Amino acid sequence: KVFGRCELAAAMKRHGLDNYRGYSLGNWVCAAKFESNFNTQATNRNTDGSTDYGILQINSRWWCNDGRTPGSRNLCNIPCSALLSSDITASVNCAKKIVSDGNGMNAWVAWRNRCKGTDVQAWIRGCRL
Repeated sequence: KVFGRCELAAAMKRHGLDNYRGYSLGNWVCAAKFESNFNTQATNRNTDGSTDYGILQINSRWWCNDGRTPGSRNLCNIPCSALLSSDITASVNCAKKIVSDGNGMNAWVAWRNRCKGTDVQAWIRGCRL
């Protein structure tokens, strides 16, 4: 599924991401925008054996298990295929874990480079929330 901007904001808000660990909703929408372009089926297969999965491009070394990545920790305790669903619940819960483990949103390279220090509120502006 390729989400719309306001549709993803609403779904992320229903999941409690607005101000989760001090990160406003716009930060989360912005991260998904430049990680996956709102595409729940996005994958990025890396040369190190790992793969980035889903709308927030969560990496398979630490966070999810795909059975083909060295050093697998599966800290979200899910198969990576769960991050490729049309519903974002599994990705949201794992993203919460990533931030909950003390990383912050800097863990997403797209957020650090394209959302950090920008008007992230623009990504939810005008939406029915």
